[PDB]
Amino acid sequence: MALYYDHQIEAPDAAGSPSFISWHPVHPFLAVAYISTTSTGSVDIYLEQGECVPDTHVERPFRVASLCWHPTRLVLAVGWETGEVTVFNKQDKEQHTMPLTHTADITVLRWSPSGNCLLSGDRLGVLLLWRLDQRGRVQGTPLLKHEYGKHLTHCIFRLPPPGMGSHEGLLFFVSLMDGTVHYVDEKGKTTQVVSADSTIQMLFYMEKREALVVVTENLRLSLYTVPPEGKAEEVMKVKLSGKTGRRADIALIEGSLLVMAVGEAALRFWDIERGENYILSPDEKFGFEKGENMNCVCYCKVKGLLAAGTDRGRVAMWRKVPDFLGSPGAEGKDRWALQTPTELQGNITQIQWGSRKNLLAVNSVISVAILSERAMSSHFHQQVAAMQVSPSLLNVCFLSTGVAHSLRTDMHISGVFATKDAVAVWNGRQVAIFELSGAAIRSAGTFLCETPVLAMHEENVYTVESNRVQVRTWQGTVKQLLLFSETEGNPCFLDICGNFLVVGTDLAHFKSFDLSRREAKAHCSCRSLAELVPGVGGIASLRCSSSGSTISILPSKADNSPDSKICFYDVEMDTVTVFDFKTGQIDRRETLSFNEQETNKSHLFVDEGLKNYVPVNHFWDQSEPRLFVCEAVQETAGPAADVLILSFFISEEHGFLLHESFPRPATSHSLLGMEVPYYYFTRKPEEADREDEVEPGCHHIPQMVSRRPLRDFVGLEDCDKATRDAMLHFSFFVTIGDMDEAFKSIK
Repeated sequence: MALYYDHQIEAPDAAGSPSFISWHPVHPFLAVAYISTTSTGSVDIYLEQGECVPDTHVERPFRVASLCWHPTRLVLAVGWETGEVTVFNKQDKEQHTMPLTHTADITVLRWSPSGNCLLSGDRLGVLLLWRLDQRGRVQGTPLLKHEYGKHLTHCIFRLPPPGMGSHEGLLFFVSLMDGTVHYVDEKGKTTQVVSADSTIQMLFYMEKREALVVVTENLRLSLYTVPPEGKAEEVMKVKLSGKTGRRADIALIEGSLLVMAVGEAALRFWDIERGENYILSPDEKFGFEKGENMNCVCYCKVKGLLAAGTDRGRVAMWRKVPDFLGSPGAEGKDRWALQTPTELQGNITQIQWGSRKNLLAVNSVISVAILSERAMSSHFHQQVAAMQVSPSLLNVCFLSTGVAHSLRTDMHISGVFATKDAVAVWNGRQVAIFELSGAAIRSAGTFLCETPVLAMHEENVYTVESNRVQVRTWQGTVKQLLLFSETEGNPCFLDICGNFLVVGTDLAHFKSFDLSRREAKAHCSCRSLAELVPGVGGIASLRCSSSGSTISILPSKADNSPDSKICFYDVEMDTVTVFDFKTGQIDRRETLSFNEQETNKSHLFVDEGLKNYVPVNHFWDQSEPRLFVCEAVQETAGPAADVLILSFFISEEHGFLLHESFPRPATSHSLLGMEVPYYYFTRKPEEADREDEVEPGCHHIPQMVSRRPLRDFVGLEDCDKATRDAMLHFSFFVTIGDMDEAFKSIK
């Protein structure tokens, strides 16, 4: 589950209403154009945090008409209402005005795909192609000049086909306000390719089909094949559904499908390859208003996310459902899942995913926001769960009592940790700590600390800085320092189980500490996961047993994709045992010295159902140091569930014993933890309301945590600890065949 964090840009007090927005294609720079109350135009550049980039401010006595970033360099072209064009170079801090050659409003502005050339077009129909140097200066006269005598509406370059010559990529299409489209060849000759019945609303090129897509203001779609010689042929012509008389925003998805925002409380879809149409609408169950209208639309191909901006100042989003093995592939509307809204100030007018970081920029009549995606923070320990609900809101469940609490924060939460006594939150600049005081949660402390991750044990807080972990009080006072070398790398994982802390680093090292004393003491010395297990690219997650005797680690691959291996390091033996889901093998390997030490393997588990699964989360029982659990996902035999939960008993005498395997509950989005007798899971807010029929007048806190008893504890949810320990020792000794110690444990 993900949340979107609203970095409003730090607009100058002299900057008027925003007018257009544009991302750099590769770097996290957003250009924003403003119109003052004096009708003067300006352009500024901003960082992903909404901070203004120094010295990037540009102004004129007249409005900004267009923006275009260079495909690779930190160079921005700006077009103006007078017919000025200006190129700003951020890297050199230089502005270059192009030769005054247009005499009217710059309606078109576009860099060539090579970035060697810039195209510019005006309201009178003058088109110019310019060659530019590495600084953004004009190399003499235009390469092409043409005069259509009519208002230029849109331009797109034709990318060369994937293959030695120095081709600048000068093939392009241009459209006119009369509804015509012209191709232009590598020699600069212009040829008409389309004639539409009205003004062109949007234009696209489908590379796989060599085909030009045209949409008009009367919502008429058309598709044309265009061979290289510029002699177009019509493939399709269709009148799309929707309300005429508004400027519809339009996006093309994956070279197969069209999406439109037309101001109708729905996005309209048209699959160009199927000839099939459908709609998506915002749902009041997610908090949208009835008849709330969408004005703009954009798609991120890397994430599979569609976004749209509303007249009430909300961003709606839909996620593309994966093509899972063993389901008939979802068709039309069923390919999409609606997400919870992001709320912003004023009517939204434009949105864009344009930078390679896959950040979303949002432009309202009032202001611009950058939306950064973050995972919802969550934690479980000591029968307490904490779950994030918004950038500044938590749901805290004390599962030993069944009570749930709503906990609003004066910060945008970047992480959470919970205990039987308290909850800690942090934003990467400050930490706040809240204490349970009866039936209410109250602030116990708040302090400045740039910690990426945090953990807690009793009154002690564990916090991270460059190459160190700092033990602190709830008021932030440093009690103790735990140190790392630059070669061991910075801490970026913390886990606490029983009286033990385990710590993991960027650079894939780890350490562990005994907490049972007035000061923390090193329990495991430093180890490198890359020395232990070759081919590991990093740490994806790290946890320890309640005895501190075993550390479990999820490795990551060098591309940060998840690995079918899980590693268990034995602190007393100084060794790793590795289980690989893709083979079912259990390894053992040693680090009693840094040499190429001896290794072993065994064939002790044979469940062929696991071969397609990959581990994604893991936990240890807070009381039983032998008991471990993992959540594993099928990498896209009975019926294949998408996710399996596996529980293991781990011992020095018998290695790894599979205790239970089961499919994750269909209402559960992830494994949150385990504490005997229960597994714990995160429930969706979309499903909590479907089963709870209740009386009017209670503000019901949604039960965002679900629990399942362990197999052998079904019907034993409350059984007595001393007798239960003797029965566990008995059953263990009986399964081992050691009936004498079994009989002794029962005495």
